[PDB]
Amino acid sequence: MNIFEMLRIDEGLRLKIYKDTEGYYTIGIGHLLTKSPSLNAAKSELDKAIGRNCNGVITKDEAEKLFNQDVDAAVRGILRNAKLKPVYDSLDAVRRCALINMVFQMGETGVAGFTNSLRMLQQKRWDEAAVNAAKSRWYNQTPNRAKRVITTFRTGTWDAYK
Ligand SMILES: [Cl-]
Ligand SMILES: [Cl-]
Repeated sequence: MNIFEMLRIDEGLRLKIYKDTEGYYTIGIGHLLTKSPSLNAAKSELDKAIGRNCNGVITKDEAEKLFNQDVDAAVRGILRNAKLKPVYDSLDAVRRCALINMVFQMGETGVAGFTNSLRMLQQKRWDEAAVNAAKSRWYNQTPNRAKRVITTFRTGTWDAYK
């Protein structure tokens, strides 16, 4: 298991524009296109992302390209954020993947708001971190996914994805 496979499991793969859990236009492997309720807008942003007139549909290849860009961007975002970096560098490989997942889902800012859990993770207080993180809108809104990521932080293993 790696970051790609993990996110591919949590986000799925859809070749046509669809709405995510929050109702936002998305495509591919969890690639948010726009928060706007306008489908046209979504179509616009998609073409601009791909570089061609897609008419709301892309190929697998194209979905994977977006995914590579998105993961790269997520990691780079972590390293550039003064609140996230230290945490990330303190972790082992597996747990780092859990942190990337959260950032991919919620954005850096969103993750950066988990102050207390981040501190706990930095202190390697696994269980405490797991219980604090569950007290969130994130956990209540997408609990199965959140449970998988939380378990990952908790154990440092991929058991939740097997
Ligand atoms: Cl809560
Ligand atoms: Cl979920």
